[PDB]
Amino acid sequence: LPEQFRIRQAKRADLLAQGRQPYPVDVPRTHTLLEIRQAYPDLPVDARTGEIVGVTGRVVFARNSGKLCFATLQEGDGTQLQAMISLAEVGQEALDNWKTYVDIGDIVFVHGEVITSKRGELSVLADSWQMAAKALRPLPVAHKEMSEESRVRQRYVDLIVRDQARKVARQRIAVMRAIRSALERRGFLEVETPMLQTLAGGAAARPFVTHSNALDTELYLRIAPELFLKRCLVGGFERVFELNRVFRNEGADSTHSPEFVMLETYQAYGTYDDSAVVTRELIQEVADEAIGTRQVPLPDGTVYDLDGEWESIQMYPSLSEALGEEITPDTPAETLWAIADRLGLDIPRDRGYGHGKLVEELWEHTVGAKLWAPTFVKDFPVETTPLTRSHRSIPGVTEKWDLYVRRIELATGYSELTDPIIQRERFEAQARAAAAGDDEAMALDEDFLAALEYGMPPSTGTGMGIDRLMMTLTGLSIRETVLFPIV
Ligand SMILES: C[C@H]1CCC[C@H](C[C@H]2Cc3cc(O)cc(O)c3C(=O)O2)O1
Ligand SMILES: N[C@@H](CCCC[NH3+])C(=O)O
Repeated sequence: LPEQFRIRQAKRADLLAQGRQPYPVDVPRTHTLLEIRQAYPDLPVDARTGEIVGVTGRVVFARNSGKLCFATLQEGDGTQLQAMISLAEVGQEALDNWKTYVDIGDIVFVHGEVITSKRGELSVLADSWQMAAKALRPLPVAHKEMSEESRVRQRYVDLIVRDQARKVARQRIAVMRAIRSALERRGFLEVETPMLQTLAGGAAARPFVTHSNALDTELYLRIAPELFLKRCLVGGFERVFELNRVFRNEGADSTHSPEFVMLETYQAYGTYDDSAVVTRELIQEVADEAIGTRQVPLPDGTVYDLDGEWESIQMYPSLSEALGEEITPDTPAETLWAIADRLGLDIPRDRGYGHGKLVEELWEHTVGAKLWAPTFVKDFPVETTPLTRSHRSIPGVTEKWDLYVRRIELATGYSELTDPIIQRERFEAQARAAAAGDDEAMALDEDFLAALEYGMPPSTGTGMGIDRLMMTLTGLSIRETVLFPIV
Protein backbone atom coordinates (compact mmCIF):
# COMPACT_ATOMS: atom_id res chain seq x y z
CA LEU A 1 0.00 0.00 0.00
CA PRO A 2 1.22 3.53 -0.79
CA GLU A 3 0.21 4.70 2.70
CA GLN A 4 2.75 2.32 4.25
CA PHE A 5 5.40 4.00 2.08
CA ARG A 6 4.85 7.46 3.57
CA ILE A 7 4.48 5.99 7.07
CA ARG A 8 8.00 4.59 6.75
CA GLN A 9 9.11 7.87 5.18
CA ALA A 10 7.83 9.87 8.16
CA LYS A 11 9.60 7.49 10.55
CA ARG A 12 12.81 7.99 8.57
CA ALA A 13 12.59 11.79 8.32
CA ASP A 14 11.65 12.11 11.99
CA LEU A 15 14.53 9.81 12.95
CA LEU A 16 17.04 11.75 10.84
CA ALA A 17 15.92 15.19 12.02
CA GLN A 18 16.06 14.17 15.70
CA GLY A 19 19.78 13.33 15.48
CA ARG A 20 19.26 9.58 15.12
CA GLN A 21 20.74 8.13 11.95
CA PRO A 22 18.38 5.84 9.98
CA TYR A 23 21.30 5.06 7.62
CA PRO A 24 24.49 5.31 9.68
CA VAL A 25 27.95 4.82 8.24
CA ASP A 26 28.63 1.95 10.67
CA VAL A 27 27.36 0.15 13.77
CA PRO A 28 29.50 -1.55 16.46
CA ARG A 29 28.85 -5.01 15.01
CA THR A 30 30.82 -7.70 16.85
CA HIS A 31 29.01 -10.99 16.13
CA THR A 32 27.05 -12.57 13.32
CA LEU A 33 23.85 -14.47 14.02
CA LEU A 34 25.41 -17.73 12.80
CA GLU A 35 28.37 -17.81 15.19
CA ILE A 36 26.00 -17.16 18.10
CA ARG A 37 23.94 -20.21 17.16
CA GLN A 38 27.07 -22.36 16.78
CA ALA A 39 28.52 -21.16 20.09
CA TYR A 40 25.29 -22.07 21.95
CA PRO A 41 23.79 -25.16 20.24
CA ASP A 42 21.71 -26.44 23.17
CA LEU A 43 20.79 -24.25 26.14
CA PRO A 44 18.15 -24.65 28.86
CA VAL A 45 15.37 -22.09 29.07
CA ASP A 46 16.04 -18.90 31.07
CA ALA A 47 19.82 -18.89 30.67
CA ARG A 48 22.04 -15.80 30.99
CA THR A 49 25.26 -16.57 29.12
CA GLY A 50 26.87 -13.23 29.98
CA GLU A 51 28.30 -12.91 26.46
CA ILE A 52 27.84 -9.24 25.54
CA VAL A 53 27.49 -8.94 21.76
CA GLY A 54 26.48 -6.44 19.11
CA VAL A 55 24.55 -7.97 16.21
CA THR A 56 22.62 -6.80 13.16
CA GLY A 57 19.88 -8.29 11.03
CA ARG A 58 16.74 -7.60 9.02
CA VAL A 59 13.51 -7.67 11.03
CA VAL A 60 11.38 -10.40 9.43
CA PHE A 61 8.91 -10.82 12.31
CA ALA A 62 7.87 -8.50 15.14
CA ARG A 63 5.64 -9.09 18.16
CA ASN A 64 4.78 -6.21 20.49
CA SER A 65 4.05 -6.70 24.18
CA GLY A 66 3.70 -4.16 26.99
CA LYS A 67 7.08 -4.28 28.74
CA LEU A 68 8.91 -6.63 26.34
CA CYS A 69 9.15 -6.44 22.55
CA PHE A 70 10.06 -9.54 20.53
CA ALA A 71 11.60 -9.41 17.07
CA THR A 72 13.10 -12.05 14.77
CA LEU A 73 16.35 -10.87 13.18
CA GLN A 74 17.70 -12.47 10.01
CA GLU A 75 21.10 -11.89 8.42
CA GLY A 76 22.14 -12.61 4.84
CA ASP A 77 22.51 -16.38 4.70
CA GLY A 78 19.12 -16.87 6.40
CA THR A 79 20.36 -17.37 9.96
CA GLN A 80 17.77 -16.13 12.46
CA LEU A 81 18.03 -14.89 16.04
CA GLN A 82 15.41 -13.27 18.26
CA ALA A 83 15.79 -9.74 19.63
CA MET A 84 14.38 -8.95 23.08
CA ILE A 85 13.69 -5.31 24.00
CA SER A 86 12.55 -5.02 27.62
CA LEU A 87 11.94 -1.98 29.80
CA ALA A 88 14.23 -3.36 32.51
CA GLU A 89 17.25 -3.47 30.17
CA VAL A 90 16.89 -0.72 27.53
CA GLY A 91 14.93 1.89 29.53
CA GLN A 92 11.68 3.69 28.87
CA GLU A 93 12.54 5.88 25.88
CA ALA A 94 14.52 3.14 24.12
CA LEU A 95 11.52 0.84 24.54
CA ASP A 96 9.08 3.47 23.26
CA ASN A 97 11.37 4.36 20.34
CA TRP A 98 11.47 0.69 19.33
CA LYS A 99 7.67 0.55 19.17
CA THR A 100 7.57 3.88 17.33
CA TYR A 101 10.18 3.48 14.58
CA VAL A 102 11.00 -0.22 14.10
CA ASP A 103 8.95 -1.92 11.38
CA ILE A 104 9.16 -5.32 9.73
CA GLY A 105 11.83 -5.19 7.04
CA ASP A 106 14.07 -2.67 8.81
CA ILE A 107 17.72 -3.58 9.31
CA VAL A 108 18.53 -2.80 12.94
CA PHE A 109 21.53 -3.00 15.25
CA VAL A 110 21.00 -4.58 18.67
CA HIS A 111 23.50 -4.69 21.54
CA GLY A 112 22.94 -6.90 24.56
CA GLU A 113 23.46 -10.25 26.24
CA VAL A 114 22.93 -13.65 24.61
CA ILE A 115 20.12 -15.37 26.52
CA THR A 116 17.36 -17.94 26.03
CA SER A 117 13.69 -17.04 26.43
CA LYS A 118 11.29 -18.68 28.86
CA ARG A 119 10.27 -20.81 25.86
CA GLY A 120 13.90 -21.68 25.11
CA GLU A 121 14.30 -19.40 22.08
CA LEU A 122 17.90 -18.22 21.74
CA SER A 123 17.69 -14.42 21.84
CA VAL A 124 19.69 -11.25 22.45
CA LEU A 125 18.49 -9.41 25.56
CA ALA A 126 19.07 -5.87 24.33
CA ASP A 127 20.22 -2.93 26.43
CA SER A 128 20.51 -0.49 23.49
CA TRP A 129 19.49 -0.62 19.83
CA GLN A 130 20.15 1.48 16.74
CA MET A 131 18.65 1.73 13.26
CA ALA A 132 20.95 0.38 10.55
CA ALA A 133 18.69 0.76 7.49
CA LYS A 134 15.13 2.09 7.59
CA ALA A 135 13.14 0.16 4.99
CA LEU A 136 10.66 2.24 2.97
CA ARG A 137 9.04 -0.72 1.17
CA PRO A 138 7.73 -3.52 3.41
CA LEU A 139 8.56 -7.14 2.71
CA PRO A 140 5.74 -9.29 1.30
CA VAL A 141 3.26 -10.53 3.88
CA ALA A 142 4.10 -13.87 5.46
CA HIS A 143 3.46 -16.78 3.05
CA LYS A 144 2.13 -14.45 0.33
CA GLU A 145 3.55 -16.57 -2.48
CA MET A 146 5.68 -14.57 -4.90
CA SER A 147 4.85 -15.30 -8.53
CA GLU A 148 7.48 -16.77 -10.83
CA GLU A 149 7.73 -13.42 -12.63
CA SER A 150 8.07 -11.48 -9.37
CA ARG A 151 10.95 -13.69 -8.19
CA VAL A 152 12.94 -12.68 -11.28
CA ARG A 153 11.98 -9.00 -11.27
CA GLN A 154 12.89 -8.76 -7.55
CA ARG A 155 15.56 -11.38 -6.82
CA TYR A 156 16.73 -9.35 -3.81
CA VAL A 157 13.30 -9.83 -2.24
CA ASP A 158 13.32 -13.48 -3.32
CA LEU A 159 16.61 -14.06 -1.48
CA ILE A 160 15.11 -12.72 1.77
CA VAL A 161 11.83 -14.65 2.02
CA ARG A 162 12.55 -17.92 0.16
CA ASP A 163 15.26 -20.26 1.43
CA GLN A 164 15.29 -22.09 -1.92
CA ALA A 165 16.49 -18.93 -3.67
CA ARG A 166 19.52 -18.62 -1.39
CA LYS A 167 20.43 -22.31 -1.70
CA VAL A 168 20.27 -22.29 -5.51
CA ALA A 169 22.26 -19.04 -5.68
CA ARG A 170 24.94 -20.46 -3.38
CA GLN A 171 24.87 -23.73 -5.34
CA ARG A 172 25.77 -21.91 -8.57
CA ILE A 173 28.69 -20.21 -6.80
CA ALA A 174 29.90 -23.62 -5.63
CA VAL A 175 29.64 -25.03 -9.17
CA MET A 176 31.71 -22.22 -10.70
CA ARG A 177 34.41 -22.73 -8.06
CA ALA A 178 34.27 -26.52 -8.46
CA ILE A 179 34.85 -26.23 -12.22
CA ARG A 180 37.89 -24.02 -11.67
CA SER A 181 39.35 -26.24 -8.95
CA ALA A 182 38.80 -29.37 -11.06
CA LEU A 183 40.35 -27.94 -14.23
CA GLU A 184 43.28 -26.23 -12.51
CA ARG A 185 44.28 -29.50 -10.83
CA ARG A 186 44.55 -31.01 -14.33
CA GLY A 187 47.04 -28.40 -15.55
CA PHE A 188 44.51 -26.15 -17.28
CA LEU A 189 44.96 -22.37 -17.27
CA GLU A 190 42.01 -19.97 -17.33
CA VAL A 191 42.39 -17.37 -20.09
CA GLU A 192 40.28 -14.48 -21.35
CA THR A 193 39.25 -13.97 -24.97
CA PRO A 194 37.53 -10.82 -26.28
CA MET A 195 33.74 -10.56 -26.10
CA LEU A 196 33.63 -7.73 -28.66
CA GLN A 197 34.73 -9.43 -31.88
CA THR A 198 34.96 -8.13 -35.44
CA LEU A 199 33.43 -11.40 -36.71
CA ALA A 200 31.37 -13.76 -34.55
CA GLY A 201 32.26 -17.41 -34.99
CA GLY A 202 32.95 -20.70 -33.27
CA ALA A 203 29.27 -21.73 -33.20
CA ALA A 204 26.01 -21.60 -35.16
CA ALA A 205 23.94 -18.68 -33.86
CA ARG A 206 22.86 -15.11 -34.61
CA PRO A 207 25.05 -12.46 -32.94
CA PHE A 208 24.38 -9.21 -31.10
CA VAL A 209 25.52 -6.23 -33.19
CA THR A 210 26.80 -3.00 -31.63
CA HIS A 211 28.62 0.14 -32.79
CA SER A 212 32.09 1.15 -31.59
CA ASN A 213 32.84 4.85 -31.18
CA ALA A 214 36.62 4.37 -30.92
CA LEU A 215 36.83 2.27 -34.11
CA ASP A 216 33.75 3.72 -35.90
CA THR A 217 32.59 0.29 -37.05
CA GLU A 218 30.13 -2.47 -36.20
CA LEU A 219 31.27 -5.03 -33.61
CA TYR A 220 29.68 -8.32 -32.57
CA LEU A 221 29.24 -9.89 -29.16
CA ARG A 222 30.86 -13.31 -29.20
CA ILE A 223 28.77 -16.46 -29.59
CA ALA A 224 31.74 -18.70 -28.68
CA PRO A 225 35.45 -18.28 -27.82
CA GLU A 226 36.39 -21.27 -29.96
CA LEU A 227 38.31 -19.43 -32.68
CA PHE A 228 40.32 -17.36 -30.20
CA LEU A 229 40.96 -20.29 -27.84
CA LYS A 230 42.40 -22.07 -30.88
CA ARG A 231 44.76 -19.11 -31.34
CA CYS A 232 46.10 -19.98 -27.89
CA LEU A 233 46.86 -23.53 -29.06
CA VAL A 234 48.93 -22.11 -31.92
CA GLY A 235 50.51 -19.72 -29.40
CA GLY A 236 51.64 -22.55 -27.14
CA PHE A 237 48.90 -23.03 -24.55
CA GLU A 238 48.56 -26.79 -24.10
CA ARG A 239 45.80 -26.91 -21.44
CA VAL A 240 43.53 -23.86 -21.57
CA PHE A 241 39.91 -23.11 -20.72
CA GLU A 242 37.55 -20.15 -20.56
CA LEU A 243 34.53 -19.91 -18.24
CA ASN A 244 32.59 -16.74 -19.01
CA ARG A 245 29.66 -15.21 -20.91
CA VAL A 246 28.51 -15.81 -24.48
CA PHE A 247 25.78 -14.00 -26.42
CA ARG A 248 23.50 -15.68 -28.97
CA ASN A 249 20.71 -13.39 -30.19
CA GLU A 250 18.00 -16.00 -30.72
CA GLY A 251 14.85 -17.17 -28.95
CA ALA A 252 14.66 -17.64 -25.19
CA ASP A 253 12.81 -20.54 -23.56
CA SER A 254 13.19 -23.27 -20.94
CA THR A 255 16.62 -24.33 -22.25
CA HIS A 256 17.89 -21.21 -24.06
CA SER A 257 18.92 -17.82 -22.68
CA PRO A 258 20.39 -15.22 -25.09
CA GLU A 259 23.01 -14.33 -22.47
CA PHE A 260 24.41 -17.45 -20.82
CA VAL A 261 27.62 -18.93 -19.41
CA MET A 262 29.65 -21.62 -21.16
CA LEU A 263 32.78 -23.66 -20.51
CA GLU A 264 35.27 -24.32 -23.31
CA THR A 265 38.41 -26.37 -22.68
CA TYR A 266 41.20 -27.22 -25.12
CA GLN A 267 43.84 -29.90 -24.56
CA ALA A 268 46.86 -30.30 -26.81
CA TYR A 269 47.96 -33.76 -27.98
CA GLY A 270 44.66 -35.34 -27.01
CA THR A 271 41.70 -36.71 -28.95
CA TYR A 272 37.97 -36.58 -28.34
CA ASP A 273 38.25 -39.91 -26.51
CA ASP A 274 40.27 -38.15 -23.80
CA SER A 275 37.98 -35.12 -23.58
CA ALA A 276 34.90 -37.29 -23.02
CA VAL A 277 36.64 -38.79 -19.98
CA VAL A 278 37.60 -35.35 -18.63
CA THR A 279 34.08 -34.00 -19.14
CA ARG A 280 32.50 -36.97 -17.35
CA GLU A 281 34.90 -36.76 -14.40
CA LEU A 282 34.53 -32.97 -14.25
CA ILE A 283 30.73 -33.16 -13.98
CA GLN A 284 30.96 -35.95 -11.39
CA GLU A 285 33.48 -33.91 -9.37
CA VAL A 286 31.31 -30.78 -9.60
CA ALA A 287 28.38 -32.79 -8.24
CA ASP A 288 30.45 -33.91 -5.25
CA GLU A 289 31.69 -30.44 -4.31
CA ALA A 290 28.50 -28.46 -4.99
CA ILE A 291 25.62 -30.84 -4.16
CA GLY A 292 27.36 -33.54 -2.13
CA THR A 293 26.10 -36.51 -4.16
CA ARG A 294 26.21 -37.96 -7.65
CA GLN A 295 22.63 -39.19 -7.17
CA VAL A 296 21.16 -35.68 -7.12
CA PRO A 297 17.63 -34.92 -5.87
CA LEU A 298 15.08 -33.57 -8.34
CA PRO A 299 12.14 -31.25 -7.49
CA ASP A 300 9.66 -34.02 -8.38
CA GLY A 301 11.09 -36.29 -5.65
CA THR A 302 12.99 -38.62 -7.98
CA VAL A 303 16.76 -39.10 -7.92
CA TYR A 304 19.01 -38.95 -10.99
CA ASP A 305 22.09 -41.19 -11.16
CA LEU A 306 25.20 -39.44 -12.51
CA ASP A 307 27.82 -41.84 -11.10
CA GLY A 308 29.73 -44.58 -12.89
CA GLU A 309 30.63 -44.92 -16.54
CA TRP A 310 28.32 -43.54 -19.22
CA GLU A 311 27.02 -45.15 -22.39
CA SER A 312 28.77 -44.20 -25.64
CA ILE A 313 26.93 -44.89 -28.90
CA GLN A 314 27.74 -44.02 -32.49
CA MET A 315 25.20 -41.91 -34.34
CA TYR A 316 24.91 -43.79 -37.64
CA PRO A 317 24.46 -47.36 -36.31
CA SER A 318 22.18 -46.20 -33.47
CA LEU A 319 19.93 -44.62 -36.10
CA SER A 320 20.29 -47.78 -38.20
CA GLU A 321 19.13 -50.01 -35.34
CA ALA A 322 16.33 -47.60 -34.41
CA LEU A 323 15.07 -47.57 -38.02
CA GLY A 324 15.69 -51.23 -38.80
CA GLU A 325 17.48 -50.05 -41.94
CA GLU A 326 21.14 -49.55 -42.80
CA ILE A 327 22.02 -45.84 -42.76
CA THR A 328 25.55 -44.86 -43.81
CA PRO A 329 27.21 -41.63 -44.96
CA ASP A 330 26.65 -42.95 -48.50
CA THR A 331 22.87 -42.84 -48.00
CA PRO A 332 21.46 -40.31 -50.51
CA ALA A 333 19.62 -37.25 -49.26
CA GLU A 334 16.45 -38.19 -51.15
CA THR A 335 16.30 -41.46 -49.20
CA LEU A 336 16.61 -39.61 -45.89
CA TRP A 337 13.92 -37.18 -47.06
CA ALA A 338 11.56 -40.06 -47.87
CA ILE A 339 12.35 -41.71 -44.53
CA ALA A 340 11.65 -38.43 -42.72
CA ASP A 341 8.51 -37.88 -44.82
CA ARG A 342 7.16 -41.30 -43.82
CA LEU A 343 7.98 -40.64 -40.15
CA GLY A 344 6.00 -37.39 -40.32
CA LEU A 345 8.99 -35.26 -39.29
CA ASP A 346 8.73 -31.60 -40.29
CA ILE A 347 12.05 -30.39 -41.72
CA PRO A 348 12.22 -27.13 -43.72
CA ARG A 349 13.07 -27.61 -47.39
CA ASP A 350 14.09 -24.00 -48.19
CA ARG A 351 17.13 -24.03 -45.88
CA GLY A 352 19.64 -26.02 -47.95
CA TYR A 353 19.78 -29.07 -45.67
CA GLY A 354 21.43 -32.18 -47.05
CA HIS A 355 22.67 -35.58 -45.93
CA GLY A 356 24.19 -34.35 -42.68
CA LYS A 357 21.20 -32.41 -41.34
CA LEU A 358 18.80 -35.24 -42.19
CA VAL A 359 20.72 -37.85 -40.19
CA GLU A 360 20.83 -35.49 -37.20
CA GLU A 361 17.08 -34.85 -37.16
CA LEU A 362 16.38 -38.55 -37.75
CA TRP A 363 18.65 -39.65 -34.89
CA GLU A 364 16.98 -37.25 -32.45
CA HIS A 365 13.45 -38.48 -33.18
CA THR A 366 14.43 -42.17 -32.96
CA VAL A 367 17.31 -42.28 -30.44
CA GLY A 368 17.83 -38.89 -28.82
CA ALA A 369 14.20 -38.46 -27.75
CA LYS A 370 14.37 -41.78 -25.86
CA LEU A 371 17.58 -41.21 -23.89
CA TRP A 372 17.54 -40.11 -20.25
CA ALA A 373 20.64 -41.47 -18.52
CA PRO A 374 23.95 -39.74 -19.35
CA THR A 375 24.81 -40.90 -22.86
CA PHE A 376 27.47 -39.87 -25.36
CA VAL A 377 26.69 -39.92 -29.08
CA LYS A 378 29.73 -39.70 -31.35
CA ASP A 379 30.87 -39.92 -34.98
CA PHE A 380 28.80 -37.19 -36.68
CA PRO A 381 28.29 -36.37 -40.37
CA VAL A 382 30.89 -34.10 -41.93
CA GLU A 383 28.39 -31.56 -43.26
CA THR A 384 27.11 -30.55 -39.80
CA THR A 385 30.56 -30.36 -38.12
CA PRO A 386 32.65 -27.69 -39.87
CA LEU A 387 35.21 -27.23 -37.07
CA THR A 388 35.66 -30.96 -36.36
CA ARG A 389 38.35 -33.22 -37.82
CA SER A 390 37.35 -36.13 -40.03
CA HIS A 391 37.38 -39.54 -38.37
CA ARG A 392 40.70 -41.34 -38.15
CA SER A 393 39.41 -44.46 -39.84
CA ILE A 394 35.65 -44.28 -40.48
CA PRO A 395 34.96 -42.35 -43.72
CA GLY A 396 32.25 -39.70 -43.82
CA VAL A 397 32.18 -39.31 -40.03
CA THR A 398 33.88 -36.72 -37.82
CA GLU A 399 35.32 -37.10 -34.32
CA LYS A 400 32.69 -35.21 -32.34
CA TRP A 401 30.71 -36.44 -29.34
CA ASP A 402 27.54 -34.99 -27.81
CA LEU A 403 26.61 -35.49 -24.15
CA TYR A 404 22.86 -35.69 -23.51
CA VAL A 405 21.47 -35.67 -19.97
CA ARG A 406 17.68 -35.93 -19.50
CA ARG A 407 17.06 -35.07 -23.17
CA ILE A 408 19.24 -31.94 -22.87
CA GLU A 409 22.50 -31.35 -24.73
CA LEU A 410 24.90 -30.69 -21.86
CA ALA A 411 28.35 -30.83 -23.47
CA THR A 412 30.15 -31.47 -26.74
CA GLY A 413 33.69 -32.31 -27.76
CA TYR A 414 35.74 -32.39 -30.96
CA SER A 415 39.00 -33.76 -32.18
CA GLU A 416 39.98 -30.33 -33.45
CA LEU A 417 40.39 -29.82 -37.19
CA THR A 418 43.99 -28.61 -37.53
CA ASP A 419 44.31 -28.81 -41.34
CA PRO A 420 44.04 -25.26 -42.73
CA ILE A 421 43.29 -26.37 -46.30
CA ILE A 422 40.44 -28.67 -45.25
CA GLN A 423 39.20 -26.02 -42.81
CA ARG A 424 38.87 -23.55 -45.68
CA GLU A 425 36.77 -26.10 -47.57
CA ARG A 426 34.51 -26.43 -44.52
CA PHE A 427 34.05 -22.65 -44.46
CA GLU A 428 33.37 -22.61 -48.21
CA ALA A 429 30.70 -25.28 -47.71
CA GLN A 430 29.20 -23.30 -44.82
CA ALA A 431 29.03 -20.04 -46.78
CA ARG A 432 27.59 -22.20 -49.57
CA ALA A 433 24.81 -23.34 -47.24
CA ALA A 434 24.26 -19.78 -46.00
CA ALA A 435 23.70 -18.71 -49.61
CA ALA A 436 21.15 -21.55 -49.84
CA GLY A 437 19.07 -20.09 -46.99
CA ASP A 438 20.80 -21.34 -43.81
CA ASP A 439 21.11 -18.39 -41.43
CA GLU A 440 22.91 -20.65 -38.91
CA ALA A 441 25.87 -21.41 -41.20
CA MET A 442 29.27 -20.03 -40.24
CA ALA A 443 31.24 -17.40 -42.14
CA LEU A 444 34.75 -17.78 -43.52
CA ASP A 445 37.30 -16.27 -41.11
CA GLU A 446 40.54 -15.32 -42.85
CA ASP A 447 42.26 -14.29 -39.61
CA PHE A 448 41.39 -17.59 -37.93
CA LEU A 449 42.50 -19.49 -41.04
CA ALA A 450 45.81 -17.61 -41.07
CA ALA A 451 46.35 -18.66 -37.45
CA LEU A 452 45.85 -22.31 -38.44
CA GLU A 453 48.36 -22.00 -41.29
CA TYR A 454 51.11 -21.33 -38.74
CA GLY A 455 50.44 -24.81 -37.34
CA MET A 456 48.03 -25.95 -34.65
CA PRO A 457 48.96 -29.19 -32.86
CA PRO A 458 46.50 -32.10 -32.80
CA SER A 459 44.21 -31.28 -29.90
CA THR A 460 40.73 -31.83 -28.49
CA GLY A 461 38.25 -29.23 -27.29
CA THR A 462 35.05 -29.25 -25.28
CA GLY A 463 32.05 -27.00 -24.80
CA MET A 464 29.46 -27.05 -22.02
CA GLY A 465 26.62 -24.77 -20.98
CA ILE A 466 27.04 -24.09 -17.27
CA ASP A 467 23.41 -22.97 -16.98
CA ARG A 468 22.39 -26.38 -18.34
CA LEU A 469 24.86 -27.96 -15.91
CA MET A 470 22.86 -26.31 -13.13
CA MET A 471 19.65 -27.70 -14.66
CA THR A 472 21.27 -31.15 -14.64
CA LEU A 473 22.45 -30.97 -11.02
CA THR A 474 19.35 -29.29 -9.54
CA GLY A 475 16.46 -29.90 -11.94
CA LEU A 476 15.42 -26.23 -11.87
CA SER A 477 14.59 -24.01 -14.82
CA ILE A 478 17.24 -22.07 -16.73
CA ARG A 479 15.98 -18.72 -15.40
CA GLU A 480 16.05 -19.91 -11.78
CA THR A 481 19.79 -20.64 -12.01
CA VAL A 482 20.59 -17.02 -12.94
CA LEU A 483 20.58 -14.35 -10.23
CA PHE A 484 19.40 -11.48 -12.47
CA PRO A 485 18.12 -12.78 -15.83
CA ILE A 486 17.11 -9.85 -18.03
CA VAL A 487 13.52 -10.81 -18.86
C1 LIG B 1 28.64 -24.12 -25.34
C2 LIG B 1 27.58 -25.13 -25.81
C3 LIG B 1 28.19 -26.45 -26.30
C4 LIG B 1 27.70 -27.64 -25.44
C5 LIG B 1 26.16 -27.69 -25.45
C6 LIG B 1 25.56 -26.35 -25.02
C7 LIG B 1 24.68 -25.69 -26.09
C8 LIG B 1 24.13 -24.32 -25.71
C9 LIG B 1 23.26 -23.72 -26.81
C10 LIG B 1 22.56 -22.46 -26.35
C11 LIG B 1 22.19 -21.52 -27.28
C12 LIG B 1 21.55 -20.36 -26.88
O1 LIG B 1 21.16 -19.39 -27.75
C13 LIG B 1 21.27 -20.16 -25.54
C14 LIG B 1 21.63 -21.11 -24.60
O2 LIG B 1 21.36 -20.92 -23.29
C15 LIG B 1 22.28 -22.28 -25.00
C16 LIG B 1 22.67 -23.29 -24.00
O3 LIG B 1 22.43 -23.27 -22.82
O4 LIG B 1 23.38 -24.37 -24.47
O5 LIG B 1 26.60 -25.37 -24.77
N1 LIG C 1 32.27 -23.74 -29.90
C1 LIG C 1 31.47 -24.87 -29.47
C2 LIG C 1 32.03 -25.47 -28.19
C3 LIG C 1 33.43 -26.03 -28.44
C4 LIG C 1 33.33 -27.35 -29.20
C5 LIG C 1 34.69 -28.05 -29.19
N2 LIG C 1 35.62 -27.33 -30.04
C6 LIG C 1 30.02 -24.42 -29.26
O1 LIG C 1 29.76 -23.21 -29.03
O2 LIG C 1 29.08 -25.26 -29.33
